[PDB]
Amino acid sequence: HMKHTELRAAVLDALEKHTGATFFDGRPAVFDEADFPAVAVYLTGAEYTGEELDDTWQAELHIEVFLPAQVPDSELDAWMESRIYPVMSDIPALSDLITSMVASGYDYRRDDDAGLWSSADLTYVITYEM
Amino acid sequence: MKHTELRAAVLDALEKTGATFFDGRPAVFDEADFPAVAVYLTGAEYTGEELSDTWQAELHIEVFLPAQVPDSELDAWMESRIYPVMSDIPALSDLITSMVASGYDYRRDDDGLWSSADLTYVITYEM
Amino acid sequence: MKHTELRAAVLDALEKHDTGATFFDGRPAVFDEADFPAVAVYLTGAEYTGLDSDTWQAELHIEVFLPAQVPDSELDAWMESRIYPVMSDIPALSDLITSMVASGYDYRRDDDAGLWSSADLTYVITYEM
Amino acid sequence: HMKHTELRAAVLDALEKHGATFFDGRPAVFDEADFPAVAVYLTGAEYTGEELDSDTWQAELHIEVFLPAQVPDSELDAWMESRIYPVMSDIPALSDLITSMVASGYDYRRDDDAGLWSSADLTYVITYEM
Amino acid sequence: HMKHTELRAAVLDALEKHDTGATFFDGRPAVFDEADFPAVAVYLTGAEYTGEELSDTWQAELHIEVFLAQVPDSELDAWMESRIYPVMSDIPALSDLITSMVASGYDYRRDDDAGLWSSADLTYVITYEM
Repeated sequence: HMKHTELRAAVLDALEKHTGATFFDGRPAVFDEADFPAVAVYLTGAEYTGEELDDTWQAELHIEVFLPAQVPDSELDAWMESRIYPVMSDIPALSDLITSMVASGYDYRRDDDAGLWSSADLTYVITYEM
Repeated sequence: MKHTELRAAVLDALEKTGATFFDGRPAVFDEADFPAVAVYLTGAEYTGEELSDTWQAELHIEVFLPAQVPDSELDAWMESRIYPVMSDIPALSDLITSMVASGYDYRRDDDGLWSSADLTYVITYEM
Repeated sequence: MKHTELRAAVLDALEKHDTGATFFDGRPAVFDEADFPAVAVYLTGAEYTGLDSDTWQAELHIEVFLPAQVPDSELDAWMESRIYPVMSDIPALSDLITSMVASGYDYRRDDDAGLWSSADLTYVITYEM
Repeated sequence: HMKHTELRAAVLDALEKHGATFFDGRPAVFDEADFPAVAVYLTGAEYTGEELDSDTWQAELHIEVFLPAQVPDSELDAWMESRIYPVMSDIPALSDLITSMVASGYDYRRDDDAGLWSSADLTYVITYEM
Repeated sequence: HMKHTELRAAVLDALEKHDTGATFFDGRPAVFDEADFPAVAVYLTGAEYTGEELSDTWQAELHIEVFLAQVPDSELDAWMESRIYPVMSDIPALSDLITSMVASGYDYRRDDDAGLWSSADLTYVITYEM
C-alpha cells in the first residue's frame, strides 16, 4: 500500500481498537444523520522537503471530530479530550511509519454553508519517506 | 481541557448586557439572537517545550447585529459593552501567560442578514 | 471611537459635494439596485503595532460602485472626477492620523449576481486608538 | 483620462486594429454573443513610493481570452499564440506610458460554478507613474 | 503548437499509453459527467517567466489529478499508485521538453458544492523554456 494509506490506517485503527462513532478515511464533504458523531483521519499539505538531497516529506496529520449541527465549542473539546487525546499517546504503528511527530494546532471549523455540523480539528506535523 | 476555561472566563465576564452569547463562532442565526456576542479562538497552535507546553492562539470577541447596520453602530456597541469588560478579567488573566491587542475587523454575511465587528487579542498559555 | 471618527472625517468631506451618490459607513454586503452610484468608506486589517507604543495601522478604503456592465475607464473617471480632488486634503482626517500614504487602487466586480462594478482606492494610515 | 485608463487603451487599441469582443476590464458574466472575448485589465496596482518628485507605481497588466464552454487548455494556447502574442511584440503607445515591462505569467482559469466559460490569462508586470 | 501544449500532451499520451481506463482531460475540468469518472486531468498552474539565459526560461507546477464520487482517500492513493506513479516514474517525451523536474506535493481535494467527486493531486515543479 502507499505510505499515506498506511499513515491514516495506523491512527484509524488505534481509534477503533479504542470509541462509539463513525470514521472516514479522508476529510468527508457530507454526512448522513447516522454519521454523527464523526471522526475523520486525513492528511493535508503533504510536500516534498528533500532538496538538501534527502527522500523526505512532511505533512499535517488530521483527526477532526464532527458533531451534529450547532453545538458549543466546549462540547467538541470534551469529545476531543475524552475520546481522542488519549488514543494519540500510544499508536506504535504510526511511530514506525514516520520520522518525527509534533503537536501542530487545534482548530474549530463549522459548516458555514448549511449549518449542518460543528467540528474540532486536532493536527500534528509529521515527517516521513514515501 | 483549557480552551473551554479560556473561552468561559470571558463568557462569564460578559455575562454580568441583553445579548445572546455563543461559545464558539456561530454558523446560522435566528434573528432573536441579535445582538449576538460570540467568544472563540482561532489559530490555536503549539509553540514548543519550555520545561510546560506552550501554545499560542487568537482570542475573538465578535458582536453581530441584524441586517446591514453602519459599522459605527458596531463600534458604538463595542465601545459600550465589550471594551469595559475586557479591561479586567482576572479569571482570564490566570489562565494565560500573556495577552495583547491584535486587531479589529469588520466582517459581514457574504451569502446578507448580518454585519459585525470582531475584537481580537493574541494569547499564550500552557495546555 | 477613532475608527468612527476617521471614517466620518472622510465621509462628510467627500459627501459635502453635489455627488448624487449614496454613501455607506462600511463595506456594504447587499446593494439595492437603486443605490448606485454608491460610495463606501471603510477600514480593513486594523492592527495594533507595538517597541512599546500605541501605534495602530489600518487600511482606509474609498470604494465607488456602479452597475456591473461598466468599463473600468468609467470608474477611473468617476475617481479622478469626484474623489481624488476631495481626497487631496482633509484636515479633519489629518488631525486624527499620525501618517497617511498612497497604497493601492484595485478593481472589483460582483461575482455572483453581477449587479455592480467597482473601483477601490486605498491608503495606509497610522493612529492611536 | 487617468493613467490606468491610458494604459489599457494602448493595449486595447492595438488589439482592435488587427477580432473578438473586447472588454475594458475583467468582466463578470458574459452573454453568448460575447465569445470569443478578450479582456485587458490591471490588478495589484500599488504605490511603490516617489522616485524624484514623481509618484511611482507597480501593477499587473492582463490580456485575458475567454472561450465558450469548457475546452482543452490547448485550444486556449492556440488562440493565444495566434491573436494575442503577435500584437504584444511591440505596442509603442504602451511603452510610451510605462517605465518598465516584463512577462509575469500564464494562468488558466475556468468558471468553477459551471462549464460556462474557460480562459487563458497572459500577464505582465509593469512600473509607471501616476 | 507551443510549449505548454507539448508538455501536457507528453504526460497525457504517456498516461493513456499505460492505461486507457479513465477519461483524460487536457486542463483542469470545471465540471464532470456521471460517466467520465474515473477522470485524470493533466494541467499546469502558476506558470511564470523566470528570466532570460542567452532563451527565456519559465517555471510552473505540473499537475496529474485523479477524480473518483466521495470515496476514501486510500482508494485514490491506490489508483495513484498503480495507474500513475509507474508512468510518472520516467517520461522521456516530457523530460525532453524541460530542463528540470522535482517532486512538489500530494494533495487530496474534493467537491465542496455538490460532493460529486473527490480527488488526489500529484504535482511536480518544472522549469522549461517557452
